[PDB]
Amino acid sequence: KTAQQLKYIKDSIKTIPDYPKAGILFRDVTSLLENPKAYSASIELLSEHYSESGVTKVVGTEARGFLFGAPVALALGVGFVPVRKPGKLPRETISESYELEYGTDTLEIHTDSIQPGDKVLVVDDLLATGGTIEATVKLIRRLGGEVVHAAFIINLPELGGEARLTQQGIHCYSLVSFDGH
Amino acid sequence: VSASKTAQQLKYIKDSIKTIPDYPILFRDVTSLLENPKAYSASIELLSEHYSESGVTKVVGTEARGFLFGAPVALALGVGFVPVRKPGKLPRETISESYELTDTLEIHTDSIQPGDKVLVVDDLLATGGTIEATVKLIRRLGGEVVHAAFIINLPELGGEARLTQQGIHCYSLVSFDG
Ligand code: NA
Ligand code: NA
Repeated sequence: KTAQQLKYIKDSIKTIPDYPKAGILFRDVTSLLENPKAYSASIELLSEHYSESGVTKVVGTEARGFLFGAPVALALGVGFVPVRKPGKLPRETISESYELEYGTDTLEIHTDSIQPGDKVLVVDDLLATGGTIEATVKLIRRLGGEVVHAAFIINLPELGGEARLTQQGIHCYSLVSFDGH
Repeated sequence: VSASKTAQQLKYIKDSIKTIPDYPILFRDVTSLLENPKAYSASIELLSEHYSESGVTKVVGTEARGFLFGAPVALALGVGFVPVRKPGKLPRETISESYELTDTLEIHTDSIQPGDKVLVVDDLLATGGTIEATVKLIRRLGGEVVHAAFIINLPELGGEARLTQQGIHCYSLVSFDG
């Protein structure tokens, strides 16, 4: 059943060749979002895996992360805290930076939404280089949150996200894995 | 369901949404609802009970706060969730529509199909420009939308009337005065 749900999940994700630019494969989770079965099972499986873990908040990073972290928060019956692109959160924020191809950008979190003692699970769609999750984890930790787990629908191991998270004291968990080739 | 439990839940949902002066306008901040598990599950439970008889086959939410309410409702109804996004983020074939500030929204063309009864779900009806565009995207692909659903309605900004003279039933959990 679990093994079968995973294959059903993996086949609902479409692979787009030469996106964004040529010789690059893109895994489109939106084909999963429109398959009611695959989408519920993905949230069931992420929830169940963290039932025994004592999580008090889930953090998801804008925007595809919203689609997995928020339903996981709902299933665990805990609060959801969003990490956002700059200038969207209205209350007091802190900021972290992360690298893009051509520059740098920032993520923000509300300072009142995390505090000492919170046990935080990060949920996201995609572990690629891991730069956004690294920035997200530093946000959570600067506010005294404890983060040991990050959960992903898709893992791209050839980009070495996993070991970069391990270096930062995060154990990663993922549903499916895809090759870069 | 009891109409008086319902009224109690709606009040608790309204009391958990915080208010911010002169950001960005009176800013109504839905992030306080998001971090309150009881207010948040209750807002999803309410929206989705409202539409469980309606024969919905798809839920559409707009990036990014729309994702936070539209996807859980999709999940609660057992139907597909379809995101309407900012430019350049959707990977398959898209069509595009314009709304003012001006910018575009996009949706995958293979995700709406004629026959679809689509509920749009969003966090907040302000001026209603995103929703106008989102309905056009859907209608152009042969979907029926008659139904748009909101946590928060801000009528003084005029959203509700702008939706009417486009074909659309508005439903909001709560509203506030400007
Ligand atoms: Na804090
Ligand atoms: Na179509």
